[PDB]
Amino acid sequence: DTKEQRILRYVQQNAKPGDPQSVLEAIDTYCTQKEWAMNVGDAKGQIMDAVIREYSPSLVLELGAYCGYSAVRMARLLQPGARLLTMEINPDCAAITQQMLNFAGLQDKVTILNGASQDLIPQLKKKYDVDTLDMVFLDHWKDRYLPDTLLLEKCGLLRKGTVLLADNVIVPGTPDFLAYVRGSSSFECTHYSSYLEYMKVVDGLEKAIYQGP
Ligand SMILES: Cc1nc(COc2cccc(Cl)c2)sc1-c1ccn[nH]1
Repeated sequence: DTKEQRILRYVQQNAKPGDPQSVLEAIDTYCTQKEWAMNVGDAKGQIMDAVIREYSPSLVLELGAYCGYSAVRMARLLQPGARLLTMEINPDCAAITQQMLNFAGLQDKVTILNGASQDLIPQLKKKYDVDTLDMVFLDHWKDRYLPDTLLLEKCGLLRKGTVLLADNVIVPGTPDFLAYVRGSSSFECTHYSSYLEYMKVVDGLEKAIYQGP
């Protein structure tokens, strides 16, 4: 069985149905006590939460779902009528994430898209009825942060004010991405330091607000 299936069983056995907070605490507990996961963090969590609250986005795109932790985290803070589109390359993780969202009661706010970001991004306008995105959360393969940012721009999916939030930009690391957004007059960047408790290393997230062409 997969790590994601194990985390879901722990959630089903320990968390309270329909309670996103309880689902997040269960996942935090499992990952701290039993099996580490890169996408889970409570302190990376507070940073994500603060950004969602500040910008109250109506349409969020997430790259990388995994067990669905970050989808639960964001979707619980979205307003009635707001939508999260989350893209996941692995069909098993896509299935776990749907089950996690159903358990949390957040199914009505989230659409899971199965496939690779570079295949799905150019389809968002025609197939999924997107005009522009209010926010994008980058948490997929690190080597794809920069090409996918350039693709989102090129496909006309970013508007002036669209918030990009990129996780793990220090470890594993994303130096081409950071150089591009911090150097470009098309972006306004803020860095958020984030400690990785298990490995005992400083990481971070980058917030990059698109300014238009
Ligand atoms: C949503 C997504 N798109 C990705 C990039 O897709 C591909 C697929 C084949 C080759 C290349 Cl370079 C890229 S990785 C990925 C991901 C990570 C974890 N969950 N989801």
